[PDB]
Amino acid sequence: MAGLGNVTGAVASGDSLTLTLDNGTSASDILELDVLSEELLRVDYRPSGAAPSPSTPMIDPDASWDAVGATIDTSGDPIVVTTPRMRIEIARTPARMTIKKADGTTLLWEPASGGVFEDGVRFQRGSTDNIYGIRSFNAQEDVGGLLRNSSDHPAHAGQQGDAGGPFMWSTAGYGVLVDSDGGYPYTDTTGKLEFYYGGTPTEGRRYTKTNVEYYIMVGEPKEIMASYAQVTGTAPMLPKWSLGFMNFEWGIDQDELEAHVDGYRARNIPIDAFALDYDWMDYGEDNYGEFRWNTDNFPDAATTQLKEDMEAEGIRLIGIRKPRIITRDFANQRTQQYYDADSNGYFYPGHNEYTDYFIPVTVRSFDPYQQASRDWWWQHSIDAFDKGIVGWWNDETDKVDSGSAQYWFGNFSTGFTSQAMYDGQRDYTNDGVRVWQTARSYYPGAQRYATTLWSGDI
Amino acid sequence: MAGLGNVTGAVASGDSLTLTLDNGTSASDILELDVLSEELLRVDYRPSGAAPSPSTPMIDPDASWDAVGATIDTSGDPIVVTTPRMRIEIARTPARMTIKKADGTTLLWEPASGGVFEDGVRFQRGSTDNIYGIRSFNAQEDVGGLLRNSSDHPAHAGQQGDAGGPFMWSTAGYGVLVDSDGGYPYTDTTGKLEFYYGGTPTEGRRYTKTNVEYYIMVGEPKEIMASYAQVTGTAPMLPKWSLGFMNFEWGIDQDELEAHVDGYRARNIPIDAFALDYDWMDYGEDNYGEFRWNTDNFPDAATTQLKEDMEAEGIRLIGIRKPRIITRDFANQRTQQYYDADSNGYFYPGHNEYTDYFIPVTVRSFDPYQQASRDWWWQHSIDAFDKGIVGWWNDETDKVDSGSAQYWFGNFSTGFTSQAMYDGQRDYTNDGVRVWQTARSYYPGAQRYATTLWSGDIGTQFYKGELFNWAPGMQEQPRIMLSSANLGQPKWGMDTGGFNSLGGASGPNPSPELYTRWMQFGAFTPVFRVHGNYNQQRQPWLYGATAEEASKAVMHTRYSLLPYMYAYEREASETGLGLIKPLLFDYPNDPQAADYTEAWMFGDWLLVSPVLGEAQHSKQIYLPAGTWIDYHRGQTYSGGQTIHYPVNADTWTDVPLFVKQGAIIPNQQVLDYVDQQSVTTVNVDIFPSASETSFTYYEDDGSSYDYESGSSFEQRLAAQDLSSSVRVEVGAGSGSYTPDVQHYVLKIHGRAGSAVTAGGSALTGYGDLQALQAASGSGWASGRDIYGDVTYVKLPAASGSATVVEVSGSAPSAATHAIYEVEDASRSGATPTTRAGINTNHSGYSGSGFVDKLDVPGAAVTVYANAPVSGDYPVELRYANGSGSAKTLSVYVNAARVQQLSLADTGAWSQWGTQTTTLPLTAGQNIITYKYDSDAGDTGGVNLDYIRVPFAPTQAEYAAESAKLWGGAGTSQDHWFYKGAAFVDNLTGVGAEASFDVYAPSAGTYNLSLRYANGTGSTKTLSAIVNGGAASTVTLTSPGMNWNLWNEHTMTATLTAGRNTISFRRNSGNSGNVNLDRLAVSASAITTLASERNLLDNGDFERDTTYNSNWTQWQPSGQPSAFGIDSGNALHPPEGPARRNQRAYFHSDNAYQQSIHQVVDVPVNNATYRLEAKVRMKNTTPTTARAEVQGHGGSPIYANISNDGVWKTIVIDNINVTSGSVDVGFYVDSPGYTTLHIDEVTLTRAP
Ligand SMILES: [Ca+2]
Ligand SMILES: [Ca+2]
Ligand SMILES: [Ca+2]
Ligand SMILES: [Mg+2]
Ligand SMILES: [Mg+2]
Ligand SMILES: [Mg+2]
Ligand SMILES: [Mg+2]
Ligand SMILES: [Mg+2]
Ligand SMILES: [Mg+2]
Ligand SMILES: [Mg+2]
Ligand SMILES: [Mg+2]
Ligand SMILES: [Mg+2]
Ligand SMILES: [Mg+2]
Ligand SMILES: [Mg+2]
Ligand SMILES: [Mg+2]
Ligand SMILES: [Mg+2]
Ligand code: NI
Ligand code: NI
Repeated sequence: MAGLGNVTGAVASGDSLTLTLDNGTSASDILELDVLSEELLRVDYRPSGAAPSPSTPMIDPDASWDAVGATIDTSGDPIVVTTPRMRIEIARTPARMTIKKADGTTLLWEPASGGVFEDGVRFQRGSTDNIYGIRSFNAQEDVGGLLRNSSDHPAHAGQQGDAGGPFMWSTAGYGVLVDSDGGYPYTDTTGKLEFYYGGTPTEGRRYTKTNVEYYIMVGEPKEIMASYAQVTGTAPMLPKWSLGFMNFEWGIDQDELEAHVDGYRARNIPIDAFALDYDWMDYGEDNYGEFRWNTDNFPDAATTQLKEDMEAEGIRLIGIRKPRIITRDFANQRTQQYYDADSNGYFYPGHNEYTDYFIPVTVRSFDPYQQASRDWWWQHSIDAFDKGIVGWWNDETDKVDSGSAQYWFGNFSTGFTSQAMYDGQRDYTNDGVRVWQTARSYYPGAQRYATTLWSGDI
Repeated sequence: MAGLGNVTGAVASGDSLTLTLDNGTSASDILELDVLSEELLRVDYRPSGAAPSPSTPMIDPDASWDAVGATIDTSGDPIVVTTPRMRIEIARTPARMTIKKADGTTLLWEPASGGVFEDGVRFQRGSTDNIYGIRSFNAQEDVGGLLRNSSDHPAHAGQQGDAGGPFMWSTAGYGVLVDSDGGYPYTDTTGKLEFYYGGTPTEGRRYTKTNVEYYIMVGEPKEIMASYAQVTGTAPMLPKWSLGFMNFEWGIDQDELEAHVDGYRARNIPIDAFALDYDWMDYGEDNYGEFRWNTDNFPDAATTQLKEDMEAEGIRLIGIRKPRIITRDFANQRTQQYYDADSNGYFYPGHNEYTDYFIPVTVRSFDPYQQASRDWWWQHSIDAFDKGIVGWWNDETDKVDSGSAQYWFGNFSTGFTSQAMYDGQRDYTNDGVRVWQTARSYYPGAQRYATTLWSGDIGTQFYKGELFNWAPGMQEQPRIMLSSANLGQPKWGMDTGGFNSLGGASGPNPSPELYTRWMQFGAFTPVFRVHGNYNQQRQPWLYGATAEEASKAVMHTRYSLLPYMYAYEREASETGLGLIKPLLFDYPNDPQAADYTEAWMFGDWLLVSPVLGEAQHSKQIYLPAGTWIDYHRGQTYSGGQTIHYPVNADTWTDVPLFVKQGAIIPNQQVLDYVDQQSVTTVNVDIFPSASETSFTYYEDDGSSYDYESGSSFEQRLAAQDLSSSVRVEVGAGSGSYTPDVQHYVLKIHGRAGSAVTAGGSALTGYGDLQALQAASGSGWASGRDIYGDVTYVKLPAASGSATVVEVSGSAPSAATHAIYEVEDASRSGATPTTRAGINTNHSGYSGSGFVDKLDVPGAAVTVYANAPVSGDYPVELRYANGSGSAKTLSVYVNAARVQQLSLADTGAWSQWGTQTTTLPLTAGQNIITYKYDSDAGDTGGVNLDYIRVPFAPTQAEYAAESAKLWGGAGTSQDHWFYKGAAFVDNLTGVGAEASFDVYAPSAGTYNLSLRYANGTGSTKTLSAIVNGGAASTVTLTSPGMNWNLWNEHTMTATLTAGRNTISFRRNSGNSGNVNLDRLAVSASAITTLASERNLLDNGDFERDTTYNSNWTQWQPSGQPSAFGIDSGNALHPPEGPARRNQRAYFHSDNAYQQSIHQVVDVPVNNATYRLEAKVRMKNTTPTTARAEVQGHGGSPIYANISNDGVWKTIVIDNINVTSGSVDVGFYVDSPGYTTLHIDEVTLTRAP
């Protein structure tokens, strides 16, 4: 894609420079440069001078900087912007930016083939520079290093511990940050440093930008990171207790919590917090159960008592939250939280309701191949039979499929499961009550034990 | 591949033909043909005439046929078998069968290239014949047709509605059925009709067949199907009601069932049955709930009433069954059905426990992007916040993964979810309560709303692929952390211990080793947390005493650093930079920092490199430019190099941690939690460099956003090492918050001054740190610590003006011991109110007090004491005992019970005595605990004032396995009687070497003793090279052909002050081929080390169980062994070892006898020995359970093991050996379900 055309106008004003570029039409492109600090430049490319789109939530909406008093020299070619820490040259014909340290060392530049354009930014830099940022690695991926010297991974929040963003920087002394909702950073060892908006990414895109808003940082890594935090925001201070040890736990009630806290305190093992999983809340219930303390697990959470007794033992409580609501309770009724969310439009766009599980049970497959096993299986079924179960719906005699658990039953499993009930029932009733069963697999011989076949979860 | 050979014999008999086939050998192949009916032939091929295997359950075991009266003509070629319906021809040379209709029409034949063979059957037939059978289609598959003319799908039962089998037939008039457990039918349109047993199928194979049994059917489709049913069985008649309509239903109770039936009957819509899903049974409950009627859903199923009433309405009931049992009740206890199934072996082979769910819920994602939605979300959160949820664990803000639901949240979802709680909480509390949150993704901007990042559902393993490949482990985590820091999110944490295992939540916890190393690592990361899977536990005491004590120790280090760490929390609010950073932040131009992740910076002044390797004996640590000081061991290293760093794999006590030149490190007394009390003295450890460095100390309320409007306190601390002095500036206080800190105690390392000034005034000098601390007003003192010379300076904090302190001169301390006042140490006990205490109510004590309340079982005090090298340290304990008689306490070092101390009466509670005991300390931090261990026979009941630890050992030790190995030398556990965690072997090629880093207090001649094995039967040699000097020959005799014998080679060496290298190497003239274990070093004659008293091999069961030991075992003939060795981490909750990683166990579900024994020759005969062990026993009380000592010259000695469920120490003292040997052992006689654990077994010379 083509780079910018020639500079037809250059208006300096304080720490800002507004360039007008020829595109062959009556609506010229505008490139706005703003020197935010001595080592931070904001660039805004507006194709055909259109008004800029709103910035994404990457940008700190309250950000402000002191005046810099940069020198802007439009008198010749290139146009030159200077601070005590950096020198920016914009060549006039065509418009191309070169970023230098104040001492003249070239850091990065827009190549003759083209730099900024309507879908992103394109720089060239030293081919041996070490690049960082862009992406991290999630809990389901191969885990690489810190270097990003040959990267085409997209910029995204990701999942399962991942982190990412349109932020690419170098120990060679520069950083680039593009305001964007996802997109496609690209680097290679010929020295390319690029970023493309591209098509709608996997995660979706809810903030579209017609303009291209980006930031160039100059300095050592700590200076680059500080400038990043100026643009996107610093972190508020967390409570001091959050520097302590925390025990997160799923499967826990008030008595167990109290015993855990006593175990730590008795041993003089420091600890400041417990985090509670589903256990803390009435997840699955009506009337905002997923926001409400579970007083079956935590009786003293009926009032402020649990909070205060734990605080008196130096323990703060953290609770798990899921960004979703229960739309049908355990009794299959629509919930109050559903009606409120649906009438106000509070559901995530494109996300429909779905069935999910949350209460685990631990199980293990039995072996119907053994006569003794079959005898035991029948013997424990007699009471249910006497009280009305006269047909045996034998489900899942074929294959387990649960997370990492992917166990096959052997070819005679249906026949033998069927045999357990057939032999047992015939013995028990003295051949007086016909056997009926169904299974969802068949292998030759299984028919001897009075079983039908059904076609599974169609 | 080859077919049958020539017929050499044919024996007709009724409807049976038996053919003998040439195969070149004396054991000829046999082919039996049996005419079962006029249109059904059985063929049994038996390679080499071996007996046939049992038929699979395919075949009807009771099948019977009437006599056929077939004509079998063996007089010619081919041999001919005929019935009215078929004609079977077998050609003689080679044996090939052709099947024809009686009228002569050819149906199928075995081709020349081969028919039947050892692994299946191969036929040829008309290429245009239509083939059927073999397979059907499941509910997850593309659904084809009926034709099987080009089929290579296996024969299997399959899943989800599939059907299949080794049955292939044609409408051209024939069928083939093979008896087989799975297999591979093959057809193609050249006319092939084949079946191969093949390798083990996906579904397994439990019936293996050496013979090939198959059936040939002739006729129209209905005759073929009838013949199939003769062989495999007909179907019994189902109840007539089963021809009716049936309503299956999930989500149903008795009232709803009755309504359904009424609905059908009112409308005259016929129906015969209802089938009930989970609803009918107590699935999930103990006592066979999955076989029991659920009387909450179906009250009238308490009796036969429901059955009878439904029968009266014409309804039969069907119930869902799953071929599995619930192994855990809803209180996480084992179920009765589990015990019955486990003890009888009723589980499916290869199927382990797993996680199921059966109660679904319906959910839908919320949109945090809308202001009104966020307002709503917060409003409904207020009540939980008021009742104690003060931190928000915002899970799954990234992606949904549930069945057909695979939805993504957008990049700003974590930021917006966080904003909801942040804006809401700040508004509701009027900026009065700081927000804390965590999420498992990050995108730029999210940090504005007060959220950390955690690394998701990581694996419980050392690294990706150690145990499983689908999640990373511990070693990957530093790369994730530092990648997050590179994106501007330094507030990062992980699930220390791991979340995921093979088998889900029922899968194993971390091993004690993994848990310990992970805790050490996590303590030097920003957000320090443990987090297991459902119903898993991550409390440190569950992983054994090493994990408990090592975890506790590092946690104390972290909490001591609260004032250091908290300044980085503030720094993140001004620049975004946080508590950790990769080395490349400080060293942007160093190529060796560019991708470095095995170490990182913790604040500005500490470089940490946790031990992350399993069984790791040493580390290669890159130190970048500067001068670095070992935080725990005290030595200095110049920067710009990779150092070899020895670690003690036996203790797990090392966390490699290095102080950066210029460090200024505020620290404080250890609290149980951050605001437990006001801290009025802050220590500031200063390691001055030639250039000025500084650290701005910071306090605020810890709690509100008042800091944003100036309500905080700071003071800039700065230091510089000058030509002949050190200068420290404590700047004027700044800000409006009144801090708790009243005094700083500056600990200025590297100089013990003769004068300390401030503002034209020399400060008052005091005798020691204790006297300085007790003084009000300013002062100084000097001393020695692990780093060397130190000057202490006590000054007021929060003055309105700057103080400049100058330390000049050099007057080093003559102190020989570090003193640890136990009232400043860690006090513990069995419960929060039975911990050891502090008191001042008897006179004569040192420091501010002494420790009392060591008189309830389990009360203890623990001192963390640094040593520069491993070795023997005589440690002095000051105590008072006014009880009137001797009292006992256990002394533990690095979680091992070293001795029971007998502390004599001192005359009164205000009169003090000392007891000195030689302790085996390891280089770096040591955990020294004095404890009332009632379970080891201690009495307790003394008061303790302090301990004194010498700066230098009486003699030092260096492990060979932790030395720098080169040229092929490696570590090993494959011989017996080594010391520590391993030994060094493979000193085989020229250049092979072990190089030790040995420290000396002064230049001079030292004694060395090298422990080595030489089982070659002749003398061998190495060279010794001291500080790169001239090689000297080390001549190493052999005691014989036994690599389980170790000897000492004694020698001397000239050493310089500080670090020396001593290498043992095969130079070209040397023979090599010895094993090295340990180098001992002393200025005096070397005696037995305190770490090497144990005479048993693998007494702690710590050896990798791949390798054997001097332990033997016994059980009764015919009984399976009840004995094993493992970590106890597979259990929920874990039942760990007494120390380190492993413990022996005896266990069986059924009645059993079991013993283990070890025999050792003692070094000194006609002398007294002592056996000690840790034992824990639970569940069923056994008839007998005891330790045994025998073969020593006297009659057997027994010590019984009680059934208490807790670790106890068993002791057999006064073993008077006159045989030269002792046999030590453990024996159990149980009726079933006695579980005994055994650990830490020692046999030692008794004083
Ligand atoms: Ca004391
Ligand atoms: Ca060793
Ligand atoms: Ca052990
Ligand atoms: Mg400005
Ligand atoms: Mg566009
Ligand atoms: Mg729990
Ligand atoms: Mg309590
Ligand atoms: Mg409730
Ligand atoms: Mg017959
Ligand atoms: Mg055809
Ligand atoms: Mg075979
Ligand atoms: Mg229903
Ligand atoms: Mg009725
Ligand atoms: Mg019940
Ligand atoms: Mg008392
Ligand atoms: Mg030991
Ligand atoms: Ni990613
Ligand atoms: Ni199939």
